[PDB]
Amino acid sequence: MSGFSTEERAAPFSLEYRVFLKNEKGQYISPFHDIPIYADKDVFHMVVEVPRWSNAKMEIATKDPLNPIKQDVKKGKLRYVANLFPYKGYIWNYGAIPQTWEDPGANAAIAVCEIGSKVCARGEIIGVKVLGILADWKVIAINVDDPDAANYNDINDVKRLKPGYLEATVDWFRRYKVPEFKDKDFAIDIIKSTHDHWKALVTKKTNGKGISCMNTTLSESPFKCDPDAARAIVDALPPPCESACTVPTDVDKWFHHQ
Repeated sequence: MSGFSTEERAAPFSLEYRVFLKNEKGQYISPFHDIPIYADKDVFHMVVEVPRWSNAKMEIATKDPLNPIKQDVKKGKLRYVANLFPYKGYIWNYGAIPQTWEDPGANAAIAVCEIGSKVCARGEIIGVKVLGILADWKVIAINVDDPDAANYNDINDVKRLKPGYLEATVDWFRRYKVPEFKDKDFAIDIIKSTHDHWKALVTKKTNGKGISCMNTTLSESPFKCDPDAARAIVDALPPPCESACTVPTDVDKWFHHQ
């Protein structure tokens, strides 16, 4: 049902690896700017950057042309989040709501923790029902196609039907760099504000702070570029490669809290 797909260049977990998005006509688009914020009435789009229980720290490249998903790097080394006991990797499908900007502000699209049972793929586009927000801002949402989605309509339903998950969400974000929740309407207000900031970004009303705003579908954006011309950004990179690189065994360490 998603009218989107990915084009993966170079092997996963290499320095060259990039994940580009494509619309239903096979045109390369930016997941940051070209995917509409809404998938349908009361349903937001979510770009999945990291599947639940994975470790590779991948995210929309805010400064690169067409903003592909790529892995974070510090000091020439590819980055992976730690396993914080008792968790394995990211405890939720994690990603961003497109066409939002936390104007500096984290200088990126607003982040979403998506709590449903399906493990989504990197670069998968889904629809989510917003349930709340943790304060930078972490939206709490559920895949609208979850078999149980109708039971979740505000933040207290998470407490009711997924006990412990909110406390673990806070615990994870708290311990994360060591090597409270507002409700649906509040969350939607915050999201709509970040969408307005994004509008100012892509119409060049405000300084972009190095964000790459090139897009291929926004007719009212001066950054819109010709789709065929923009295909060269992807075609110039190494071709898709099926064999992923090995993850360093170091990544499997559990970190315990004293």
